[PDB]
Amino acid sequence: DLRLHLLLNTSVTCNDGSPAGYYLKESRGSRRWLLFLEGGWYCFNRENCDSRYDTMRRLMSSRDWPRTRTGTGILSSQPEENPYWWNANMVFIPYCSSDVWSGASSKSEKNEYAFMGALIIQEVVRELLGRGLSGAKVLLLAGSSAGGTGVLLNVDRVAEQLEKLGYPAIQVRGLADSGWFLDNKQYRHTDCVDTITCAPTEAIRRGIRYWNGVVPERCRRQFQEGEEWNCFFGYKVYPTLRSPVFVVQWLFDEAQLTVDNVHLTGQPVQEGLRLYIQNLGRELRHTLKDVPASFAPACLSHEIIIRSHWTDVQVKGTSLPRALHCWDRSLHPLKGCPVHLVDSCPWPHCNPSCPTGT
Ligand SMILES: O=C(NCCc1ccncc1)NC1CCCCC1
Ligand SMILES: *[C@@H]1O[C@H](CO)[C@@H](O)[C@H](O)[C@H]1NC(C)=O
Repeated sequence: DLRLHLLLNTSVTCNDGSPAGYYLKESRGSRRWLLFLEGGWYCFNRENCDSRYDTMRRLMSSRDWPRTRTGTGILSSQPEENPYWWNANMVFIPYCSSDVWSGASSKSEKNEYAFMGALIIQEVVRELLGRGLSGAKVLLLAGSSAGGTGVLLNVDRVAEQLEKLGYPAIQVRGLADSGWFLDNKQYRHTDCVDTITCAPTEAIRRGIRYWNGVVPERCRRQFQEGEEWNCFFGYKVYPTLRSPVFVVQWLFDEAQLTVDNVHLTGQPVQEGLRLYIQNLGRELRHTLKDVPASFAPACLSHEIIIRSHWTDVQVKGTSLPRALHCWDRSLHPLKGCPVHLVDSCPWPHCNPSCPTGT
Protein backbone atom coordinates (compact mmCIF):
# COMPACT_ATOMS: atom_id res chain seq x y z
CA ASP A 1 0.00 0.00 0.00
CA LEU A 2 1.06 3.58 -0.88
CA ARG A 3 0.17 6.21 1.82
CA LEU A 4 -1.32 9.67 1.10
CA HIS A 5 0.57 12.91 1.95
CA LEU A 6 -1.21 16.21 1.21
CA LEU A 7 1.23 18.95 0.18
CA LEU A 8 2.56 21.07 3.06
CA ASN A 9 2.54 24.08 0.73
CA THR A 10 -1.24 24.39 0.59
CA SER A 11 -1.08 27.11 -2.09
CA VAL A 12 -0.34 24.32 -4.60
CA THR A 13 -3.86 23.05 -5.28
CA CYS A 14 -6.21 20.84 -7.29
CA ASN A 15 -8.80 22.57 -9.54
CA ASP A 16 -11.20 23.54 -6.68
CA GLY A 17 -8.45 24.92 -4.35
CA SER A 18 -8.15 21.80 -2.13
CA PRO A 19 -4.46 20.82 -1.57
CA ALA A 20 -2.77 18.54 -4.08
CA GLY A 21 -0.73 15.54 -2.84
CA TYR A 22 1.09 12.26 -3.51
CA TYR A 23 1.01 8.59 -2.37
CA LEU A 24 4.33 7.10 -1.19
CA LYS A 25 5.69 3.66 -0.35
CA GLU A 26 9.26 3.93 0.42
CA SER A 27 12.00 1.24 0.14
CA ARG A 28 14.73 2.09 2.58
CA GLY A 29 17.38 -0.10 0.96
CA SER A 30 16.94 1.50 -2.52
CA ARG A 31 18.31 4.58 -4.29
CA ARG A 32 15.78 4.31 -7.18
CA TRP A 33 12.64 6.50 -7.18
CA LEU A 34 9.66 6.08 -9.53
CA LEU A 35 7.23 9.10 -9.71
CA PHE A 36 4.07 8.24 -11.72
CA LEU A 37 1.66 10.80 -13.31
CA GLU A 38 -1.99 9.68 -13.52
CA GLY A 39 -4.01 10.45 -16.67
CA GLY A 40 -7.69 11.14 -17.57
CA TRP A 41 -8.46 13.69 -20.34
CA TYR A 42 -8.60 17.44 -19.45
CA CYS A 43 -11.06 20.39 -19.58
CA PHE A 44 -10.56 23.69 -21.43
CA ASN A 45 -13.43 26.15 -20.66
CA ARG A 46 -15.84 26.99 -17.85
CA GLU A 47 -18.72 24.86 -19.17
CA ASN A 48 -16.77 21.63 -19.75
CA CYS A 49 -14.82 22.05 -16.48
CA ASP A 50 -18.15 22.48 -14.58
CA SER A 51 -19.47 19.21 -16.07
CA ARG A 52 -16.23 17.38 -15.17
CA TYR A 53 -16.61 18.67 -11.58
CA ASP A 54 -19.92 16.84 -11.16
CA THR A 55 -19.03 13.40 -12.54
CA MET A 56 -15.17 13.23 -12.40
CA ARG A 57 -14.60 15.09 -9.13
CA ARG A 58 -11.62 12.99 -7.91
CA LEU A 59 -9.82 14.40 -11.02
CA MET A 60 -10.51 18.01 -9.78
CA SER A 61 -10.35 17.84 -5.93
CA SER A 62 -8.59 15.99 -3.07
CA ARG A 63 -11.61 16.21 -0.70
CA ASP A 64 -12.67 12.56 -1.21
CA TRP A 65 -9.25 10.86 -1.78
CA PRO A 66 -8.63 7.64 0.18
CA ARG A 67 -5.83 7.41 2.75
CA THR A 68 -4.03 4.61 0.82
CA ARG A 69 -3.82 3.04 -2.66
CA THR A 70 -2.47 -0.33 -3.86
CA GLY A 71 0.42 -0.21 -6.36
CA THR A 72 -0.20 -2.19 -9.56
CA GLY A 73 1.95 -3.04 -12.62
CA ILE A 74 5.13 -0.98 -12.60
CA LEU A 75 4.01 0.44 -9.16
CA SER A 76 3.78 -3.07 -7.60
CA SER A 77 6.34 -4.07 -4.96
CA GLN A 78 6.00 -7.82 -5.78
CA PRO A 79 8.58 -9.21 -8.30
CA GLU A 80 5.90 -11.64 -9.58
CA GLU A 81 3.88 -8.63 -10.88
CA ASN A 82 6.77 -6.13 -11.48
CA PRO A 83 9.95 -7.85 -12.77
CA TYR A 84 11.50 -4.42 -13.52
CA TRP A 85 11.53 -2.11 -10.40
CA TRP A 86 9.74 -4.02 -7.58
CA ASN A 87 12.23 -2.80 -4.92
CA ALA A 88 12.12 0.94 -5.80
CA ASN A 89 10.66 3.80 -3.79
CA MET A 90 7.15 4.23 -5.29
CA VAL A 91 5.21 7.52 -5.75
CA PHE A 92 1.72 7.90 -7.36
CA ILE A 93 0.81 11.56 -8.08
CA PRO A 94 -2.99 11.95 -8.62
CA TYR A 95 -4.13 14.01 -11.61
CA CYS A 96 -6.36 16.77 -10.15
CA SER A 97 -5.46 19.76 -12.39
CA SER A 98 -7.24 18.88 -15.72
CA ASP A 99 -4.42 20.59 -17.74
CA VAL A 100 -2.26 17.67 -19.11
CA TRP A 101 0.20 18.61 -16.24
CA SER A 102 1.00 21.97 -17.92
CA GLY A 103 -0.74 24.62 -15.82
CA ALA A 104 0.65 27.46 -13.71
CA SER A 105 -2.42 29.48 -12.54
CA SER A 106 -4.21 29.85 -9.17
CA LYS A 107 -7.91 30.10 -8.28
CA SER A 108 -8.64 33.84 -7.75
CA GLU A 109 -11.14 36.64 -8.27
CA LYS A 110 -10.68 36.18 -12.04
CA ASN A 111 -10.29 32.33 -12.15
CA GLU A 112 -13.04 29.90 -11.02
CA TYR A 113 -10.51 27.01 -11.15
CA ALA A 114 -6.78 26.59 -10.41
CA PHE A 115 -4.64 24.81 -13.10
CA MET A 116 -1.39 23.96 -11.29
CA GLY A 117 -0.12 20.68 -12.86
CA ALA A 118 3.43 21.94 -13.61
CA LEU A 119 3.69 23.37 -10.07
CA ILE A 120 2.29 20.19 -8.43
CA ILE A 121 5.16 18.14 -9.92
CA GLN A 122 7.76 20.69 -8.71
CA GLU A 123 6.30 20.76 -5.19
CA VAL A 124 6.12 16.94 -4.87
CA VAL A 125 9.82 16.71 -5.86
CA ARG A 126 10.76 19.43 -3.33
CA GLU A 127 8.95 17.75 -0.42
CA LEU A 128 10.32 14.27 -1.31
CA LEU A 129 13.94 15.57 -1.08
CA GLY A 130 13.41 15.77 2.70
CA ARG A 131 12.04 12.18 2.81
CA GLY A 132 15.01 10.43 1.15
CA LEU A 133 15.00 11.55 -2.50
CA SER A 134 18.18 13.57 -1.66
CA GLY A 135 20.07 10.25 -1.68
CA ALA A 136 18.73 9.00 -5.02
CA LYS A 137 20.77 7.73 -7.96
CA VAL A 138 17.88 7.62 -10.51
CA LEU A 139 14.52 9.46 -10.59
CA LEU A 140 12.24 7.94 -13.28
CA LEU A 141 9.29 10.28 -14.10
CA ALA A 142 6.66 7.94 -15.62
CA GLY A 143 2.99 8.45 -16.60
CA SER A 144 0.07 7.12 -18.64
CA SER A 145 -2.28 8.83 -21.15
CA ALA A 146 -2.52 12.55 -20.24
CA GLY A 147 0.22 11.64 -17.67
CA GLY A 148 2.44 10.30 -20.47
CA THR A 149 2.13 13.62 -22.33
CA GLY A 150 2.85 15.19 -18.90
CA VAL A 151 6.21 13.33 -18.75
CA LEU A 152 7.24 14.83 -22.10
CA LEU A 153 6.27 18.37 -20.90
CA ASN A 154 7.95 18.12 -17.45
CA VAL A 155 10.96 15.72 -17.40
CA ASP A 156 13.56 18.41 -18.32
CA ARG A 157 12.04 20.85 -15.80
CA VAL A 158 12.55 18.27 -13.00
CA ALA A 159 16.17 17.86 -14.17
CA GLU A 160 16.70 21.66 -14.07
CA GLN A 161 15.03 21.94 -10.63
CA LEU A 162 17.33 19.29 -9.12
CA GLU A 163 20.43 20.96 -10.64
CA LYS A 164 19.47 24.37 -9.26
CA LEU A 165 18.75 22.87 -5.79
CA GLY A 166 22.26 21.32 -5.69
CA TYR A 167 21.59 17.64 -6.51
CA PRO A 168 23.58 17.09 -9.74
CA ALA A 169 24.16 13.32 -9.10
CA ILE A 170 20.49 12.33 -9.43
CA GLN A 171 19.92 11.01 -12.97
CA VAL A 172 16.48 12.13 -14.23
CA ARG A 173 14.80 9.96 -16.89
CA GLY A 174 11.28 9.75 -18.43
CA LEU A 175 8.87 6.91 -19.31
CA ALA A 176 5.93 8.18 -21.46
CA ASP A 177 3.09 5.60 -21.86
CA SER A 178 0.14 6.26 -24.26
CA GLY A 179 0.96 10.00 -24.52
CA TRP A 180 2.43 10.10 -28.12
CA PHE A 181 -0.26 11.49 -30.47
CA LEU A 182 -0.41 12.57 -34.14
CA ASP A 183 -1.95 15.89 -35.28
CA ASN A 184 -3.15 13.95 -38.34
CA LYS A 185 -5.93 14.18 -40.88
CA GLN A 186 -9.14 12.95 -39.16
CA TYR A 187 -11.51 10.28 -40.58
CA ARG A 188 -14.55 12.63 -40.31
CA HIS A 189 -14.34 16.39 -39.64
CA THR A 190 -16.23 19.09 -37.63
CA ASP A 191 -15.40 22.72 -36.90
CA CYS A 192 -14.65 23.47 -33.22
CA VAL A 193 -17.98 24.71 -31.81
CA ASP A 194 -18.24 22.69 -28.55
CA THR A 195 -16.38 19.99 -26.61
CA ILE A 196 -17.36 17.03 -28.80
CA THR A 197 -16.57 18.75 -32.13
CA CYS A 198 -13.22 20.35 -31.16
CA ALA A 199 -10.14 18.57 -32.61
CA PRO A 200 -7.16 18.16 -30.23
CA THR A 201 -5.06 20.91 -31.83
CA GLU A 202 -7.88 23.44 -31.34
CA ALA A 203 -8.81 22.24 -27.83
CA ILE A 204 -5.16 22.37 -26.65
CA ARG A 205 -4.70 25.89 -28.12
CA ARG A 206 -7.72 27.05 -26.05
CA GLY A 207 -6.57 25.10 -22.97
CA ILE A 208 -3.11 26.67 -22.89
CA ARG A 209 -4.69 30.14 -22.67
CA TYR A 210 -7.29 29.06 -20.02
CA TRP A 211 -4.66 27.26 -17.87
CA ASN A 212 -1.65 29.56 -18.35
CA GLY A 213 0.00 26.41 -19.72
CA VAL A 214 3.79 26.04 -19.91
CA VAL A 215 5.92 23.94 -22.29
CA PRO A 216 9.64 23.00 -22.34
CA GLU A 217 11.76 26.11 -23.15
CA ARG A 218 13.76 24.64 -26.09
CA CYS A 219 10.49 23.64 -27.83
CA ARG A 220 8.87 27.02 -27.01
CA ARG A 221 11.82 28.83 -28.64
CA GLN A 222 11.30 26.87 -31.90
CA PHE A 223 7.52 27.38 -32.28
CA GLN A 224 7.27 30.82 -30.52
CA GLU A 225 4.44 32.83 -29.03
CA GLY A 226 0.95 31.57 -29.75
CA GLU A 227 2.15 28.21 -31.24
CA GLU A 228 2.94 26.36 -27.96
CA TRP A 229 0.28 23.70 -28.78
CA ASN A 230 2.88 22.04 -31.06
CA CYS A 231 4.91 21.02 -27.96
CA PHE A 232 2.04 18.75 -26.75
CA PHE A 233 2.76 16.41 -29.75
CA GLY A 234 5.48 13.88 -28.85
CA TYR A 235 7.24 13.73 -32.25
CA LYS A 236 7.73 17.56 -32.10
CA VAL A 237 8.77 17.96 -28.43
CA TYR A 238 10.94 14.80 -28.07
CA PRO A 239 13.90 16.03 -30.25
CA THR A 240 14.19 19.13 -27.99
CA LEU A 241 14.56 17.10 -24.75
CA ARG A 242 17.88 16.31 -23.06
CA SER A 243 16.85 13.70 -20.43
CA PRO A 244 16.67 10.06 -21.67
CA VAL A 245 13.04 9.18 -22.53
CA PHE A 246 11.56 5.71 -23.19
CA VAL A 247 8.34 5.88 -25.30
CA VAL A 248 5.56 3.24 -24.93
CA GLN A 249 2.77 3.62 -27.53
CA TRP A 250 0.18 1.25 -28.98
CA LEU A 251 0.18 1.70 -32.78
CA PHE A 252 -3.66 1.87 -32.85
CA ASP A 253 -4.31 3.69 -29.54
CA GLU A 254 -8.03 3.92 -28.73
CA ALA A 255 -7.69 7.61 -27.67
CA GLN A 256 -5.98 8.47 -30.99
CA LEU A 257 -8.82 6.77 -32.90
CA THR A 258 -11.44 8.58 -30.77
CA VAL A 259 -9.98 12.05 -31.52
CA ASP A 260 -9.79 11.03 -35.20
CA ASN A 261 -13.59 10.36 -35.11
CA VAL A 262 -13.16 6.57 -35.66
CA HIS A 263 -15.47 4.14 -33.79
CA LEU A 264 -14.98 0.40 -34.18
CA THR A 265 -18.50 -1.00 -34.12
CA GLY A 266 -20.32 -4.14 -35.21
CA GLN A 267 -17.53 -5.39 -37.50
CA PRO A 268 -18.03 -3.95 -41.00
CA VAL A 269 -14.73 -2.31 -41.99
CA GLN A 270 -14.94 -0.97 -45.55
CA GLU A 271 -12.08 0.05 -47.87
CA GLY A 272 -11.87 3.73 -46.85
CA LEU A 273 -11.59 2.98 -43.14
CA ARG A 274 -9.22 0.02 -43.78
CA LEU A 275 -6.80 2.33 -45.61
CA TYR A 276 -7.20 5.02 -42.90
CA ILE A 277 -6.28 2.60 -40.09
CA GLN A 278 -3.36 1.07 -42.01
CA ASN A 279 -1.97 4.55 -42.77
CA LEU A 280 -2.28 5.56 -39.07
CA GLY A 281 -0.11 2.61 -38.01
CA ARG A 282 2.49 3.40 -40.70
CA GLU A 283 2.63 7.10 -39.68
CA LEU A 284 2.99 6.29 -35.97
CA ARG A 285 5.85 3.73 -36.80
CA HIS A 286 7.52 6.42 -38.94
CA THR A 287 7.58 8.90 -36.00
CA LEU A 288 9.31 6.24 -33.80
CA LYS A 289 11.99 5.18 -36.32
CA ASP A 290 14.74 7.35 -34.73
CA VAL A 291 13.56 6.94 -31.05
CA PRO A 292 16.14 4.45 -29.67
CA ALA A 293 14.21 3.42 -26.49
CA SER A 294 10.62 2.50 -27.44
CA PHE A 295 7.98 -0.25 -27.22
CA ALA A 296 5.15 0.00 -29.81
CA PRO A 297 2.89 -3.07 -30.30
CA ALA A 298 0.35 -3.45 -33.13
CA CYS A 299 -2.77 -3.47 -30.90
CA LEU A 300 -6.04 -1.57 -30.45
CA SER A 301 -5.88 -0.67 -26.70
CA HIS A 302 -4.97 2.12 -24.20
CA GLU A 303 -2.28 2.42 -21.39
CA ILE A 304 0.11 -0.40 -20.29
CA ILE A 305 2.32 0.37 -17.39
CA ILE A 306 -0.01 0.24 -14.24
CA ARG A 307 -2.03 -2.79 -15.41
CA SER A 308 -1.42 -5.94 -13.35
CA HIS A 309 -0.95 -8.11 -16.48
CA TRP A 310 1.41 -5.58 -18.12
CA THR A 311 4.11 -8.29 -18.55
CA ASP A 312 2.06 -10.35 -21.03
CA VAL A 313 2.57 -8.25 -24.20
CA GLN A 314 5.72 -8.94 -26.29
CA VAL A 315 7.24 -7.35 -29.44
CA LYS A 316 9.60 -9.69 -31.36
CA GLY A 317 9.56 -11.98 -28.33
CA THR A 318 10.57 -9.33 -25.72
CA SER A 319 8.27 -8.05 -22.94
CA LEU A 320 8.14 -4.38 -21.72
CA PRO A 321 9.67 -5.17 -18.27
CA ARG A 322 12.59 -6.84 -20.17
CA ALA A 323 13.04 -3.83 -22.53
CA LEU A 324 13.06 -1.41 -19.55
CA HIS A 325 15.72 -3.58 -17.83
CA CYS A 326 17.75 -3.44 -21.06
CA TRP A 327 17.33 0.36 -21.07
CA ASP A 328 18.75 0.51 -17.51
CA ARG A 329 21.80 -1.51 -18.68
CA SER A 330 22.26 0.79 -21.75
CA LEU A 331 22.49 3.82 -19.39
CA HIS A 332 25.21 2.32 -17.16
CA PRO A 333 23.84 -2.31 -28.29
CA LEU A 334 23.52 -5.29 -25.92
CA LYS A 335 23.48 -8.94 -27.04
CA GLY A 336 19.93 -10.27 -26.79
CA CYS A 337 18.68 -7.31 -24.70
CA PRO A 338 17.01 -4.85 -27.11
CA VAL A 339 15.64 -1.38 -26.32
CA HIS A 340 13.97 -0.39 -29.70
CA LEU A 341 10.87 -2.63 -30.21
CA VAL A 342 8.34 -1.46 -32.86
CA ASP A 343 5.91 -3.88 -34.58
CA SER A 344 5.86 -3.89 -38.40
CA CYS A 345 2.62 -5.83 -39.06
CA PRO A 346 -0.13 -3.54 -40.36
CA TRP A 347 -3.47 -4.32 -38.55
CA PRO A 348 -4.68 -4.38 -34.91
CA HIS A 349 -4.04 -7.65 -33.06
CA CYS A 350 -1.64 -8.94 -35.86
CA ASN A 351 0.59 -9.42 -32.76
CA PRO A 352 -0.90 -12.49 -30.95
CA SER A 353 0.15 -11.18 -27.48
CA CYS A 354 -2.16 -8.12 -27.67
CA PRO A 355 -4.58 -7.63 -24.72
CA THR A 356 -7.77 -9.60 -25.32
CA GLY A 357 -10.25 -6.73 -23.40
CA THR A 358 -11.66 -9.60 -21.34
O1 LIG B 1 -6.91 14.31 -26.37
C1 LIG B 1 -6.13 13.63 -25.70
N1 LIG B 1 -6.44 12.42 -25.20
C2 LIG B 1 -7.79 11.88 -25.27
C3 LIG B 1 -8.73 12.60 -24.34
C4 LIG B 1 -10.14 12.07 -24.43
C5 LIG B 1 -10.58 11.08 -23.56
C6 LIG B 1 -11.88 10.62 -23.67
N2 LIG B 1 -12.74 11.08 -24.59
C7 LIG B 1 -12.32 12.02 -25.42
C8 LIG B 1 -11.03 12.54 -25.38
N3 LIG B 1 -4.86 14.02 -25.42
C9 LIG B 1 -4.21 15.12 -26.10
C10 LIG B 1 -4.05 14.77 -27.58
C11 LIG B 1 -3.21 15.81 -28.31
C12 LIG B 1 -1.85 15.92 -27.64
C13 LIG B 1 -2.04 16.38 -26.21
C14 LIG B 1 -2.87 15.38 -25.42
C1 LIG C 1 4.46 27.43 -2.34
O1 LIG C 1 4.32 27.28 -3.76
C2 LIG C 1 4.25 28.53 -4.47
C3 LIG C 1 3.95 28.18 -5.91
O2 LIG C 1 4.92 27.29 -6.44
C4 LIG C 1 5.56 29.27 -4.29
O3 LIG C 1 5.54 30.50 -5.02
C5 LIG C 1 5.80 29.52 -2.81
O4 LIG C 1 7.08 30.12 -2.63
C6 LIG C 1 5.75 28.21 -2.02
N1 LIG C 1 5.85 28.47 -0.59
C7 LIG C 1 6.95 28.23 0.13
C8 LIG C 1 6.87 28.56 1.59
O5 LIG C 1 7.97 27.75 -0.37
